[PDB]
Amino acid sequence: KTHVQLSLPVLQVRDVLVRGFGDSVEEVLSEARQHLKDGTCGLVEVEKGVLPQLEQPYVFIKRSDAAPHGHVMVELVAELEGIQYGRSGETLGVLVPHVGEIPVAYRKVLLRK
Repeated sequence: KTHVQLSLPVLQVRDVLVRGFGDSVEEVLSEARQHLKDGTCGLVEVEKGVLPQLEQPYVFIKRSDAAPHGHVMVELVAELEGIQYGRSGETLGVLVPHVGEIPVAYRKVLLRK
């Protein structure tokens, strides 16, 4: 399927144990996609002071369209030293590995895979 319905656990930035997916744009996009498939991916909502507490390169989920079955259609865009790899809509949050942190909420997304 070109799209997959996922429910992403929303984590508080201070709870996150593994603060990124790796060391290159290509690795973080690769790892983010694997974790999204394996149900081991969390979402951090971006506000003032969040991104400096996480590790670059960043992986964002961004709105790709204006929402089947409650699921917002999203795609992945990476960022490293202020350059983004991908073009998409508004940021829903930054992806991180999920290793058992308790979420505050769930974000229903339809991921372009």
